Amino acid sequence: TPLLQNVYNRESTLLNGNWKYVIDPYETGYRNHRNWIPFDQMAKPYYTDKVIKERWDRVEYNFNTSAEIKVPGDWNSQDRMLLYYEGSLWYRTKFDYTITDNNRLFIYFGAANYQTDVYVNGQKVGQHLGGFDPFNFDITNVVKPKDNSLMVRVDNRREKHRVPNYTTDWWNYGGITRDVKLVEVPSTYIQDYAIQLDKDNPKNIKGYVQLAGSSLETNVSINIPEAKINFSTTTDRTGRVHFEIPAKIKKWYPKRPKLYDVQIQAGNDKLEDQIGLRTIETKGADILLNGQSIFLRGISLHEENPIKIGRARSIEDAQMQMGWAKELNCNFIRLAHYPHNENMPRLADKLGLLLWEEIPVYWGIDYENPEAFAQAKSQLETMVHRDKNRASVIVWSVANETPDTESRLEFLRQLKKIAIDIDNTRFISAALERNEDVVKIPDPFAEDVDMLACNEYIGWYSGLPEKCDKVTWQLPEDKPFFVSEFGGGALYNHHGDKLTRWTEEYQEYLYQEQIKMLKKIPTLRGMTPWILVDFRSPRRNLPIIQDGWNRKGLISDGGFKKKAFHVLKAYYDEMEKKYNYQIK
Amino acid sequence: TPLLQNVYNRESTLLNGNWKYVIDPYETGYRNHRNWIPFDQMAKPYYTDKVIKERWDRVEYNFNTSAEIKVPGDWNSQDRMLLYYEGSLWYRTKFDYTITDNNRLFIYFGAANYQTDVYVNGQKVGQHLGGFDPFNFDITNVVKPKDNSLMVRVDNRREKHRVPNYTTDWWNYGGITRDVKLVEVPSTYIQDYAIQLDKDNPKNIKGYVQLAGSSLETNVSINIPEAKINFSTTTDRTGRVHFEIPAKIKKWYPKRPKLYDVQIQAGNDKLEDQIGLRTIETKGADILLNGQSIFLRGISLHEENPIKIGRARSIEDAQMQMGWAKELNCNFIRLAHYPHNENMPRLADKLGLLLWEEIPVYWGIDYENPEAFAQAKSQLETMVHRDKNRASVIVWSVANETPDTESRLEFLRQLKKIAIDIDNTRFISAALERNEDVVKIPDPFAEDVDMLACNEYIGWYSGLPEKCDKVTWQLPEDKPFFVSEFGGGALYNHHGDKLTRWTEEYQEYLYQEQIKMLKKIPTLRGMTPWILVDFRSPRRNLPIIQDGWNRKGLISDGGFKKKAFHVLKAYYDEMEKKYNYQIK
Ligand SMILES: O=C(O)[C@H]1O[C@@H](O)[C@H](O)[C@@H](O)[C@H]1O
Ligand SMILES: O=C(O)[C@H]1O[C@@H](O)[C@H](O)[C@@H](O)[C@H]1O
Ligand SMILES: [Cl-]
Ligand SMILES: [Cl-]
Repeated sequence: TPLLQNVYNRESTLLNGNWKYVIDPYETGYRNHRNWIPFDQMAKPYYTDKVIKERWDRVEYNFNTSAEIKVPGDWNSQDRMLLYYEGSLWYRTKFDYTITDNNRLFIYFGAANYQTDVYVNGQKVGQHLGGFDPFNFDITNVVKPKDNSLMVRVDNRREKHRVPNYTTDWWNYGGITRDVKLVEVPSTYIQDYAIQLDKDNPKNIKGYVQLAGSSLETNVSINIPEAKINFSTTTDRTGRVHFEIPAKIKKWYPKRPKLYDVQIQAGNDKLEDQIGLRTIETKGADILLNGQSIFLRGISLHEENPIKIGRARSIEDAQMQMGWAKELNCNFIRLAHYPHNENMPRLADKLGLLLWEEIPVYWGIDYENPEAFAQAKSQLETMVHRDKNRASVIVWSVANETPDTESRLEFLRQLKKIAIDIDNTRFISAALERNEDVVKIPDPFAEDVDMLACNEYIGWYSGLPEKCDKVTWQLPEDKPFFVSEFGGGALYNHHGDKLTRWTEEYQEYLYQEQIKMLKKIPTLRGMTPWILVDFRSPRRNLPIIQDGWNRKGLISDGGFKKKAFHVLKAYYDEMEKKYNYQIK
Repeated sequence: TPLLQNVYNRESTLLNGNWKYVIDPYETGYRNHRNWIPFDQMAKPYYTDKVIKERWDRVEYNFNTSAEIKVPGDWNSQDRMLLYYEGSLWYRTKFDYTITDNNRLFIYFGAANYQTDVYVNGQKVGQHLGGFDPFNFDITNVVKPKDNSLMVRVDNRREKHRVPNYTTDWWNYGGITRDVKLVEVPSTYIQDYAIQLDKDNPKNIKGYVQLAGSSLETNVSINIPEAKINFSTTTDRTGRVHFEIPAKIKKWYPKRPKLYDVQIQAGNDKLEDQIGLRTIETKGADILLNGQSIFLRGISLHEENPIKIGRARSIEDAQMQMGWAKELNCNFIRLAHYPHNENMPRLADKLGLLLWEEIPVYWGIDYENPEAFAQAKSQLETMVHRDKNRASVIVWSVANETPDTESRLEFLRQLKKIAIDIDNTRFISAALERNEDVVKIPDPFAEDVDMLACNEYIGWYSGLPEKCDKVTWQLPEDKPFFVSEFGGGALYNHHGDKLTRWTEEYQEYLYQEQIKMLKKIPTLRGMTPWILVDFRSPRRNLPIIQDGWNRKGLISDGGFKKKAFHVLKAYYDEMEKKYNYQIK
């Protein structure tokens, strides 16, 4: 079912709360135990949610008497038992709901990692693959006024074909990780819409409205009152209409993040949105936001709440993380290795932070495998579609650290085309790697990126920090350069000499030398050092230092600033001063 | 590396204790994170057991500072965090050993589930696939006098090609589940031997001795002093010699379990064994022990200590389980779906219990895959080799509840042949299923088995207990019949009506009706009901009743007898009087 645009501003019934759950490692409730075939495909299935009729009946499950779990949130941080659980878990709740007239009822999931199978009243309504991207199912025909069984199975088992697959550098947080809600919409409804400036013609707002449901030929209006902008017309059999409409509109900037109130209407459906308007482009080496030359003073960030040691999901998380970005004097954030919860780009639109958004194409994805390609494709489609009206987002990242194979090159070129054909307003990137005295990027996919993005750990994985000053970068003169990652591990309040690895002083030294090395590159235009805050990864098993944390944060797991924070902040204060500009 | 016979009686240095450990879900320590290839085949590898030399070096592990774990034991029962852990884990210890003269040093593992990779001083010494069968590696050339690093990786992740694979009805207990020890033997050592009554002429003892090492041509003696036997011979260049010694010998019977002290001696190597001498055979429908017709008053049993909720492993565990089998008036135990620890058959030798021993070819094994075959084969070979000198053991079981396909049938027939070529002296069987008024066993593999064993759950999975009496079994008049499983679930001290499922009264009633059904079958010569004591299974998810336990125990998880126990015992008291034999 296509993603409903801007469910963020529709009226919802949250299903959040305490649900029933069963841990099911051998998939006893999903699969025939003898032939491994899902029950879906042919009492026993846990999704029928039966109880006994008579005292001599046998049912080896009972959601009514099962343990409870909080929704939303990762299961891992909810019990020591679930910390390392990689596998399948049944969530069950009940709700009453009477649909008005001939409206449609959707269930909308902000995210759930990794495979989700959803059942209403013992009837399958949908499946989703991808751990971080939203999804919704029309459940209209399968509900009843009282006592609805809602069964959602989430499976986070690592599998060859999944994106990501066997290893990443972050914790496998399983379960329903973001809000779950019912959404009631008219028999015909606004399904999708793009309302952004034309990259070929910034005088015009260019986009479309896509209707869905019972009768798709109806009247559609887009109203931007404060701009005196109006468009209205008829839809045809397709429910789709394109428009190129001109806009005295005040443009969106970090320092001045103007959001226009927008009204989207079709038949009986009314929908309000907050949309900022701006152009992002390349002019040789320069990055131009609305014709003005900018520098991206950025930081990398995982979707994690380190005080909770679990998945971030809320507007409160979004405020705390962005308040830290602002103490660091950032105008930009590189978000995780996956789509974060929609509060991030929504709050970034309001506060004036530019964004980079990424799908988990990470390391050894099975590039030759149609199935893997299909999962990477639906995650990117879902991500670009969700956020294509967000002024804050200026980069879609398609891959991070991928092998230089023919298999791989075609995969990334195909993903580029999928992103471009939905949205052509933003930069297409991929976080790449270098090649070694002097540093080149011969990556053929570097021809295909609007902003040349590289990861590099010269002070940390390759040589000690004195190597940074010895190094000369060799780069195309006609394209912005961007460092999508550099940094170093340090345990907060572990102090010593600057050559003692894992001390704050070593990380401080590394950032100093790293900033001196990058300041020599004339085409440098931004960086998202790794990372703003320590985050969980099961690849980081040094006792006392790591204990399952990646320690490359500028901020500790407790929320305490390390010495390196002040090195980067001071450089960013300097870059703010240099690229300081006057708004029209 | 061939299994050392009768290490049970050889002098060993136990490596049991507290070991260092790291949980490693993404196999960070074992495989390259980019291409997934094991470091083994090409600092990073956890098995190099490195520490930093200077303070600027980087090593993202340190076993010296890592958390500690009890060896032996399953990991799941040692911490709530490990209960559902399915994956790889690193165990690490250190040891000093001076080998005397030109002797060899073996490390011996009673079991580790599922895949063990073993390293000494950063050198790979061996791999083992199979979760319940012992294995030993020659480490002579790789140890030093002091401060040896011993690194033991164990992975219990469920995989398609493994035996067992995706699901069973018992808990995936990972780790070093039995004693680990060092066994020093001379440069020429007794590797293997068989010593059993000649089935075809019980006046004689038949067998072979297999020597291994530097000089294979030497004197070999076998003394059985009490029996007046002082056999002596020489070996050829192969070290393998066959023999036919007359017997004066008091034969082994459950009611009189006579074991002989045996000394096997070759060059400087000397081994004591305790061996019982008996014949087991079939005459049409009759089971003949030393030519006396017997009945197998049995119970099924998993290798689990219910008080610990963890894996059974010790002589103390054996004493408890078999104490309970003796209270039930058993002369027979069906051991689980895997080889139990070697204390079971050795104590079964001492106390006079006969035993069925099994490999986990169980449900949907990948019967077309040669890898899966190889892994079933190596477990079968190991089991038969370990226990072929135990009088208690009379059945090798090759399968439990496997699908009637052509691949499975060839798979089981190959297994039977492999078993026969090592040991032809015991019954070959498998747990088969009925077909349904009248009950037949059309399984083509029924023709291949010395004892026809059927699992059936008529009063429980198929019908209510009243069905037992309505049903008529049609079986060969030719071959002894065996009920390898029947039973029902019941929560200890949950009481009510005999038609209230999960009560003790329902179980009592099912046992009464089931016993009345089987007493009618003239070819019936034994049964091992499912099961002696409640055991853990993640397939059993019924809150209040199950809570992760299979509840078909005749004994509760706390060790309390349910009513159904007193029914089987009274039936076994009857069968004891009806099959009364006088030993000559
Ligand atoms: O080395 C590092 O610290 C980082 O490199 C990145 O590519 C990866 O996304 C991170 O999660 C982390 O592994
Ligand atoms: O249904 C039952 O109780 C039993 O069936 C057996 O074949 C299986 O091996 C047992 O572990 C148990 O599941
Ligand atoms: Cl780190
Ligand atoms: Cl049960």
